[PDB]
Amino acid sequence: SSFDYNGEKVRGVNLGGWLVLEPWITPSIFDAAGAEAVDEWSLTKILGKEEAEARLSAHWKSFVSAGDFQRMADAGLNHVRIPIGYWALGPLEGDPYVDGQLEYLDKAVEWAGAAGLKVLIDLHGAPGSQNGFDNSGRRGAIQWQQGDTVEQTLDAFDLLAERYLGSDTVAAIEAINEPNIPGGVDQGKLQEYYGSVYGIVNKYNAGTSVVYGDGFLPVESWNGFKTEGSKVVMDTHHYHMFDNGLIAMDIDSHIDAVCQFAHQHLEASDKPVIVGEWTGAVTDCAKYLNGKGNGARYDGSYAADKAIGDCSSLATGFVSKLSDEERSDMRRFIEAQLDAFELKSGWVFWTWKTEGAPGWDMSDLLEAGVFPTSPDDREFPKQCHH
Ligand SMILES: OC[C@H]1O[C@@H](O[C@H]2[C@H](O)[C@@H](O)[C@H](O)O[C@@H]2CO)[C@H](O)[C@@H](O)[C@@H]1O
Ligand SMILES: OC[C@H]1O[C@@H](O)[C@H](O)[C@@H](O)[C@@H]1O
Ligand SMILES: OC[C@H]1O[C@@H](O)[C@H](O)[C@@H](O)[C@@H]1O
Ligand code: NA
Repeated sequence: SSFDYNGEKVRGVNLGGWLVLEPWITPSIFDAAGAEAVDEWSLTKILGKEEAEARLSAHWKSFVSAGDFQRMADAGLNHVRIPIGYWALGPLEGDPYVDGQLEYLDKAVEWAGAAGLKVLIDLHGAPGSQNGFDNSGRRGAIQWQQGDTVEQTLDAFDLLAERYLGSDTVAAIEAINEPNIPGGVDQGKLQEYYGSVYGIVNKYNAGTSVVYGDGFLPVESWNGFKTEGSKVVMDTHHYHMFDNGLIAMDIDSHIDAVCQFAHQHLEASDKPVIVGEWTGAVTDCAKYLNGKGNGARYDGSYAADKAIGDCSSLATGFVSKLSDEERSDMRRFIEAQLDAFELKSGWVFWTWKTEGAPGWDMSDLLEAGVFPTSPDDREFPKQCHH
């Protein structure tokens, strides 16, 4: 009942890199700490607790203001998805992580409310790492579900729910970002964690929707699990640069793949489905996207046999430096995604703000006239239909 996921379209952005730092979103912060600083875990460990609190709190305070939220509303959005790590609820004994993020999430909920936006809180990192990505807090291993990690996840989730779910601004809360089933996360144990998260949400505020990631399975494979109308929302992430088939496509083929995704997957789900992450980029050229120290599929330097093209132009900077045809093709890709993802329950762009990652930065694309500001703001014919 906070938001009608069944009947109204989500139009959102992510605050990636804010309360869970990521090297590609703020490379300057990781590069200032040297070559071993490759994720939030290693960054805080290298700085130590005092200096980590100093540097990360300067970022938490400067990266987001009420003005960000006002600009999001002025762009036609109704949602903001906010990643937070388990360590924001108190680092475990021995973790290098610092806390303090809750003070800033508290401001976001107030600022979102003032701007007329809903907040979707996203538990983006779990003890042991649910995916092995740097964006979980610690790259290189999937240890979530070993030891007491799941109980520790539920302890953190419970504190987070207590603090926030009583606000009607917090319309929805996500169990865990990108639990990596193909990477070894056990689906049966994930479903048990999902059931416990639902129980937590309904202890405090039945009006708040529960959001479940598809775990990289087809989102329609979750049919028959917690099917409850507006109450339970699936979150699928749609990207064209992490797959060696999609990354080889031309712009027309990219647009075809987006419509095919909406028809085969979004329209096949028995629940509301948000595309809770997607972007304007069609390459993996952004500096450190595959991890600090790692290259790109697109130029043959990461997980690849051959270069498709060169990453010099798309690694860094802002879209004003590209050609008119490059900006035009990026907008065609974005409009196709807006229209395809609104066939089902809507969308949440990744991400609001970067240090310059062409096609990834909504605040950049909006100002450049690349990102549409309403469903009627279209420069190209509608590319996907019912
Ligand atoms: O999209 C699934 C795919 O991801 C690979 O990890 C990515 C991760 O998804 C991305 O979010 C992060 O920024 O970079 C890494 C490396 O590209 C993963 O290694 C694959 O096994 C998986 O198929
Ligand atoms: O690496 C690109 C993006 O991929 C998504 O799968 C993750 O949830 C983000 O945290 C990340 O920034
Ligand atoms: O690499 C991740 C991608 O792989 C494809 O199988 C899916 O269609 C996308 O939705 C997903 O983002
Ligand atoms: Na709520």
